Amino acid sequence: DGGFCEVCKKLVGYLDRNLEKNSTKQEILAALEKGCSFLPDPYQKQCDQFVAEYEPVLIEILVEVMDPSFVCLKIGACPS
Ligand SMILES: [Mg+2]
Ligand SMILES: [Mg+2]
Ligand SMILES: [Mg+2]
Repeated sequence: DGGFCEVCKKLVGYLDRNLEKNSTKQEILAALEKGCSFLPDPYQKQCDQFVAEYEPVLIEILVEVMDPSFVCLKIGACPS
């Protein structure tokens, strides 16, 4: 239903900017645990929920691609 689309693009964007493209799954899991704290406060709890719900698919995809619009489309967070 796209309810996490905007927060997905913001948190994957944080990672896209701040993680190397070469990153290990362990490196991405650690970044996912910290990423929501870097978003504006109104997104904080939504981002925590998003990351907990999508963590498995996020780790699988982010080792291959970190573009926010693509990642969020591919995992279903942004249905377009
Ligand atoms: Mg739901
Ligand atoms: Mg802040
Ligand atoms: Mg705070």
